Amino acid sequence: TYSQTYAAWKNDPEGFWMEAAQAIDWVTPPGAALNSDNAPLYEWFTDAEVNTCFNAVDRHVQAGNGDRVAIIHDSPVTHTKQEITYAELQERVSLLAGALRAKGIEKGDRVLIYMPMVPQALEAMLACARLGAIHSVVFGGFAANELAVRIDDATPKAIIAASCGIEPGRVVHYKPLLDGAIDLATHKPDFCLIFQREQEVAHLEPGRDFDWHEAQYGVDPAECVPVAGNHPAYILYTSGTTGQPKGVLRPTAGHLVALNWTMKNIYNVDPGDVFWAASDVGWVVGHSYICYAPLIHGNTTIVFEGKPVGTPDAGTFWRVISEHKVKSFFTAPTALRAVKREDPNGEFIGKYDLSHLKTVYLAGERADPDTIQWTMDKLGVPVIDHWWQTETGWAIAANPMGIEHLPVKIGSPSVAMPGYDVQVLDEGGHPVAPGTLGAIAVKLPLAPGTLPNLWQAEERFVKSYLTTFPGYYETGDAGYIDEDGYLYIMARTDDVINVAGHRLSTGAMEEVLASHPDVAECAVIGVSDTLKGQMPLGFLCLSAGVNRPHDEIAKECVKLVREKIGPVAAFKLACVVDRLPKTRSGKILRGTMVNIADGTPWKMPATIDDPAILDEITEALGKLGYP
Ligand SMILES: CC(C)(COP(=O)(O)OP(=O)(O)OC[C@H]1O[C@@H](n2cnc3c(N)ncnc32)[C@H](O)[C@@H]1OP(=O)(O)O)[C@@H](O)C(=O)NCCC(=O)NCCS
Ligand SMILES: Nc1ncnc2c1ncn2[C@@H]1O[C@H](COP(=O)(O)O)[C@@H](O)[C@H]1O
Repeated sequence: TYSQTYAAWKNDPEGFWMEAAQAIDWVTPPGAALNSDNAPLYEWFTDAEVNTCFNAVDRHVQAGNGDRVAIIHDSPVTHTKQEITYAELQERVSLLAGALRAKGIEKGDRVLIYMPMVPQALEAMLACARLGAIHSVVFGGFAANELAVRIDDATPKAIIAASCGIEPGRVVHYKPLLDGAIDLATHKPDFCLIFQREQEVAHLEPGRDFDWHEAQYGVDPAECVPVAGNHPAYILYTSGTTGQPKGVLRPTAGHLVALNWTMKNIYNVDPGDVFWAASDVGWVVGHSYICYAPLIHGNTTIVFEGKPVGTPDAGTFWRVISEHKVKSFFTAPTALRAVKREDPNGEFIGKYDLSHLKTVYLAGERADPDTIQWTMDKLGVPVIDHWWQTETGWAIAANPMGIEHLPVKIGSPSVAMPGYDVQVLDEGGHPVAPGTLGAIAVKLPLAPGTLPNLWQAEERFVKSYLTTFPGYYETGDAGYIDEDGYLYIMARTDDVINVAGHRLSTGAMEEVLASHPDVAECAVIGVSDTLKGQMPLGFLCLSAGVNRPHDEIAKECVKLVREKIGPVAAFKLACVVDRLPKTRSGKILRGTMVNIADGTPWKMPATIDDPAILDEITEALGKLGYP
């Protein structure tokens, strides 16, 4: 039972994690789990030696499963289906690693990856892991400036990219965006590796850019390089301002142990089953559950290049699941809301044999009751909300379907996973009564596989995560826990919003808006949206002496966010106001504007400069349709 599992962890955490560590093939096995020598900066399995690519690929070939399918590429936007076995994947990754080594990549070097959803993206991640290089994958929906920030922070020796990708009605110009990002960056890579795609080919800068295939001619395959248990597996940037980059570090050994454990115990698949997360390699869901966890565990994983609707229609999810015999499906609530908007009766579902589909999982944003119940009703399988974040790399709260299918409380991601002692704390740092809203914190040490630190930013790591609640990790989410231990995730406690499942910094957006020549100051809030959960909304205050029309400035701002942050920011609603409501210390009362926009309750702020400002704000919101 799950109570037995969780109590077994509480009563003997070392024994629990050392046993889970037995599933990993070590070069040097760890002698213990927790390393508390640098508390409160805890680390796990630091004395191990291991290689991630060996456990995700080679080992399965050596076990006789070389002909098992490792990766299925299903790209409706290029009408392409490709299957790659574990033996084929071993050949591709070891030769690609050899090419990276021949051009100077060494253990510890960073390699940025800027690619759409193609199997070559996983091969690049795994090749870096094979060399002990440290990859950093950047979502292809980010703009050249955002890619430049990353280049500067991570100082990669190389960047791997594809020529293009396909979005509905638009080709994404990866290589031109990379070119502009490299020009913007102060740090310059030694070389780039460019995977050409026929939909829009790329220009190579001579001496810098090399063709993916040609660079592999005549190279020897590289071996799996042994790295320390606490060697970084990758750097994954999450929501932030250009001044305060948050490069989440993933430690190699805890990552292997924890992700492997989740595949049966949470996602209820056995080795050889087919698993599909409809996410992107640019996100942690794509790191953990497109690339690493299924391959570590010996599953088939699906790399899907398309959309829940429009590539070609709302049946695509069911066609993919049916055709490839998916057993567990992992997606985001926004994607299913799009499907049921187009196909409310689930007519596409009856067209396909879904008899292999056993469980659906949701994460990345609030899983609303309508979406849960529709999906349960139309698929007749359990639908499992579960909560986690870039920092943890795997579930904090879940329904542990491979251990015990617990009763689902619709609206809740269920219960704390082993390794997470989850508590709701008040302003004063004290646990509150069940059902009381507060900040969700996790008692240190955070579970194996979670971040030990931020890339070259230890001070920012301590401040943002370990300081508000000493002895705890501050998740950044607020919510409550009921009397049975079921979690409910409410809002972020910081500037972050979740748009269509995507974690975005509103502060990043304000910094961009604040650089428009005519804007004196601004505020970006996240308003409620039925389809996408939240949407960003901007308020603009012009400088003195601005005559220009208001909507024309608003357009240049919408366009500046798209150019500086990227299309993924989904920033379409900007408006112009005389002034912003502030407290005595000058803080902008963003929380009050949100409640006004959402038509939710609020109390007039107690230290607001001029209350009449909120009437002006209310008029600006009504012009945009809110509420
Ligand atoms: C919202 C949804 C219906 C897609 O529709 P959408 O119009 O693309 O909505 P988004 O907010 O994602 O897209 C915003 C913009 O970024 C672009 N975008 C999305 N993904 C992109 C990508 N991989 N590369 C480049 N641009 C991308 C879109 O084209 C869009 O551009 P537009 O303004 O010119 O139309 C939904 O399927 C979705 O995005 N789910 C989450 C995706 C995911 O990977 N989630 C992981 C969480 S578990
Ligand atoms: N199951 C969930 N329910 C509600 N919010 C979630 C859930 N999963 C993830 N999130 C939100 O998304 C954040 C993680 O984003 P990311 O780091 O990009 O994966 C969390 O901190 C939450 O704010």
